[PDB]
Amino acid sequence: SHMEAVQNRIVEAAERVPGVRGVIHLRARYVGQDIWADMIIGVDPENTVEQAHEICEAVQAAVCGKIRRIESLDVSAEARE
Amino acid sequence: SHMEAVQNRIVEAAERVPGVRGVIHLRARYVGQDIWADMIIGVDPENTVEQAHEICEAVQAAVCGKIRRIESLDVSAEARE
Repeated sequence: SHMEAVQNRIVEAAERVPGVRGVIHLRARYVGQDIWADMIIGVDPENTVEQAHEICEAVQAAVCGKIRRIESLDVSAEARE
Repeated sequence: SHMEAVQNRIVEAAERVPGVRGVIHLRARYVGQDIWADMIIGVDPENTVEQAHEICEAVQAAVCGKIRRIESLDVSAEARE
């Protein structure tokens, strides 16, 4: 439920970035006191690949900016809805 | 620095509420795993007392909404600038 709290913050942070259509997948693990995480976000299927890349970079900045204990975050995208 | 992280989140959360002119004072302590906190915010001296009360209630909701481990938060206001 400690990890629940952190994963909740990650999802909420990702969801507040323009162009995110949900968090499809989030795997977060402690490496010592640090979090390493891999994330898949949904995006508009009609976004370009370049736009999807930009959204991913924005999520990475947003999430890392808000959740200081994260020391690695890999964000990919999939078409949603 | 664990407590540093939580106090940083409290200040940032308070500062993002309309009408907050800085956090003047923040005393936060662990009661078990929970945080109990007392906060003074700055507000516009020309706000009414009722407006200051509203800002305080907004800060309380914002901070408690964002920082789940807080189980008590008392917010007062003082004139700033």
